[PDB]
Amino acid sequence: SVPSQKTYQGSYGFRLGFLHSGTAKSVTCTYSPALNKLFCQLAKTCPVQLWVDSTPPPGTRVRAMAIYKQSQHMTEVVRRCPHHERCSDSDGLAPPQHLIRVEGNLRAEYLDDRNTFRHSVVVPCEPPEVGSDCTTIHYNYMCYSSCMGGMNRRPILTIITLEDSSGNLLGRDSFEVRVCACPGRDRRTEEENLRKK
Ligand SMILES: O=C(O)c1cc(I)c(-n2cc(F)c(F)c2)c(I)c1O
Ligand SMILES: [Zn+2]
Repeated sequence: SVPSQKTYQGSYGFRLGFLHSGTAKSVTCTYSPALNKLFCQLAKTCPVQLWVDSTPPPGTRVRAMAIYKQSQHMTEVVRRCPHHERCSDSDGLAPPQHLIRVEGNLRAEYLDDRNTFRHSVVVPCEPPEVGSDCTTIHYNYMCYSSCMGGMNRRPILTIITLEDSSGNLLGRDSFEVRVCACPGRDRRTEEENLRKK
């Protein structure tokens, strides 16, 4: 089984947005539009904006899930490596095996799928604060892309789904993720490789 990654705005015009954080050596999270790829440091805040054209019903939720990007690995569950799943860095809510956490939301729920064994984290949709035009979720990625015995240098993508109260699909978007020590340099490197190619 493999979750769909097809971009789908749906009835509410759902799509993601990312800040413009630049590529300085010191940056902890930065998004490349040209690569549709987020680069971030281990366990650091990753702001992801949610945008809609119209308001979804009460009880709508937003779920995040990681899959391997390469087809020959896509059936493998993305999980934390043998070291990080045992490092007792729990926040009291996320299971220690889950790669993706939501930061600072006590309503986050973590799912181990009973049939696929895949991990996901889902939060209730809330309207923007007064004066804002979108809602931001803060994610953390809890292993490096390079972690031996886990991602092991394989690229992943995060799939963000808008769901109704039963879990039915209302919208979908996605982005590649690299968790690395120097997101600014790696974004510059990969963007240059893309330009030369
Ligand atoms: O303008 C509004 O009234 C409005 C209401 C909602 I509920 C959301 N919303 C929150 C999410 F997590 C999500 F996926 C969509 C947004 I973004 C809005 O702009
Ligand atoms: Zn790890």
